[PDB]
Amino acid sequence: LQGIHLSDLSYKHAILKESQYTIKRDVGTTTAVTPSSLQQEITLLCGEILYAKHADYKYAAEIGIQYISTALGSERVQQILRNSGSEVQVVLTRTYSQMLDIHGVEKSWVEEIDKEARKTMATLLKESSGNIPQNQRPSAPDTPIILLCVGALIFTKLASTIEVGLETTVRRANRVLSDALKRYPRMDIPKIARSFYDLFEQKVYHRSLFIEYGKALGSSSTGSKAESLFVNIFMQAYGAGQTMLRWGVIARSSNNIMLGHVSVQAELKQVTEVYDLVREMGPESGLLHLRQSPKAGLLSLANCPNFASVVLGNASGLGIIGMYRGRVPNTELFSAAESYAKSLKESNKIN
Amino acid sequence: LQGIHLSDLSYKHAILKESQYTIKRDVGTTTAVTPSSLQQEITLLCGEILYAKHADYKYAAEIGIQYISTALGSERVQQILRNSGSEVQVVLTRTYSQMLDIHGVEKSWVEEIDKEARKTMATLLKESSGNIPQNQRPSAPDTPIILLCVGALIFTKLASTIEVGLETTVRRANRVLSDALKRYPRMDIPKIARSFYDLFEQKVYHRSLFIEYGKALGSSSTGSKAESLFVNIFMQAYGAGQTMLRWGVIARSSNNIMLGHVSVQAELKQVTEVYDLVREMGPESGLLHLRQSPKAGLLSLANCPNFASVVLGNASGLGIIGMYRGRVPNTELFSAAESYAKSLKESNKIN
RNA sequence: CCCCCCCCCCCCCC
Repeated sequence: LQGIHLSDLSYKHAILKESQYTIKRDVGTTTAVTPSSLQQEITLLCGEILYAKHADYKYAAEIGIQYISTALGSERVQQILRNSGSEVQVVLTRTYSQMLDIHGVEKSWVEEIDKEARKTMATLLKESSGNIPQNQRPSAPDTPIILLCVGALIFTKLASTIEVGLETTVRRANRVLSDALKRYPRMDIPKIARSFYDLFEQKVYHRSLFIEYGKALGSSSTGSKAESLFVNIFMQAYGAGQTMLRWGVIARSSNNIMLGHVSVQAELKQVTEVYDLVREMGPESGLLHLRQSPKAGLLSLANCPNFASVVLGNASGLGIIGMYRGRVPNTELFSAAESYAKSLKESNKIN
Repeated sequence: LQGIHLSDLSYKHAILKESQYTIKRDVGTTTAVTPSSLQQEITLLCGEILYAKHADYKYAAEIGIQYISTALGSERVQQILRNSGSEVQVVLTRTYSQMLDIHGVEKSWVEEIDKEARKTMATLLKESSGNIPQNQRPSAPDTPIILLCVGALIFTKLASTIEVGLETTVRRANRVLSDALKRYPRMDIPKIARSFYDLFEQKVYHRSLFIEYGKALGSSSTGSKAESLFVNIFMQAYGAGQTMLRWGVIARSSNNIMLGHVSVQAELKQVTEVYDLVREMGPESGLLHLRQSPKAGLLSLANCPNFASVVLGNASGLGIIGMYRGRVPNTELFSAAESYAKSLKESNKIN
């Protein structure tokens, strides 16, 4: 009885982490970066996307990534993409005639977005009294962070479906980015958000670049109010892909009686093993599903189904479940759990 | 159920703190400093803003920051700007025929301020009996500190709004700065406070410079009453942007019964996690919102709606809430906590 | 196989 122990999940994690062989992916592909000396240039484009109405927003995500490249530096971004498991060579961007030339992003798109911005600015200046503030202009230094805030909104909804991600991005951007939607009325959150989702699907090393930018920005001593907003949304993205662990600790806090069930008590050992694996991985365990790290799925609580049923029932009783489409394996446990959770929530008690 | 534990907030701070990459911003920008060799000159300017009635008070904040630069030194100020995450290139200050040519400050403005002060001095010397005391003249050595005191008053309200900040600055400066107002009858605290708010919003690295001056002044072995007043106000700004944590420890000190409610006791774990993160950051945690450090927002108690509602209710019962504009998520807890806090306040019990 | 919900922050007085 005492000596019959397995510790399967610790062995699996040790098997995965202890490889001395590294696999090279994206071996023949080249991405684009913009050197920090061109920050002031890419601050213009990142704004000329916002304050005008464009037919196409296809490469707006790449433009935000170019701003991230300028913020970190071309050499540091190359190192970030090389330490991210991708053998992607990096191409520098060139200013020509001034305008920008970015690898991959066609120059027709750049010249079109610039021309639309110029025409809109002329229309808004001629018909007005020549009075446009500093924060209503594409030159403003917080426009790239506004684009990256749309990107960070779509970043949180990366473990979800594209349609759900776009819906949530639009809803949360009409609130979070209310000031920007006052200063730049013509910015199209659906299309910019869909561009960011497309980028984060096609280029997975750019998830790592985005995460490094979030780290660097949060480590900064000072920042504008847009950078603080970006960091807040980025931290809202932290636990993405592992809401079941969060609702499990929530079920423990709620003291759900059906956690004492026979099946839940039978599965608590493997549950604690999953949580111990989370602790053993450490601070990077939250970014596993964001990075699309193959090591994720070691943190799934799927093989313990009755604990998951009880946890989803507790969440439903608390009303927290929302529209979470996760499967409920056993329905009886789920129903009893939500009954008790609602009964506890309704009653007001003092300890 | 002992192992069902996550510790998300510590992991988020670990990610933000453990960054191997440094951000780069304001790359192509420059700012002005004034060497200590010009302090005796900048003092004059910093006082010629105070005893005359000027049409434009646009750059008074820049003149206060110039005096700070004279105090710390040009090289130390450049280092301070560099370690604040901003790659602003310091531009030195020169003299011309003497007056100052400060970078980014129009010479027309400096000439206007000097001429207005000279005309006012001539008018108050010709009509009056010619008994101007040593403290009433512009070349007084505490005038730069008197201007920086208005700056420090508006500094304590950088987390608040502009209108609240200006109203509070004027209200508090009629009493905090009564002696300076007597010495300089015509000093416009509203316009100078507006100038300082504009500087703090536009140039965020000057928040770091202003904090470094506060530290270099508080660490001094001796000081005048003006510098002691400035340090008093600067320390009154310490917990800016985090009044919810202060009110939470107030509620715990008040032994509010609704802290023992079921939901409050449910959220107390992560509340204590936030306080542990506060202790982990240490002395510089208070200056996070003043600096607009993007790392601020890890200290938010918005993810504990019931604890926040109880804290706000306790504050409202004790009369501390004043006119606080935060949200009360759970109104029943807020009202119950307010009732208990009023009941405890009314009763006078001595042990 | 796995994932799937919601959610910027701040705001008083001295």
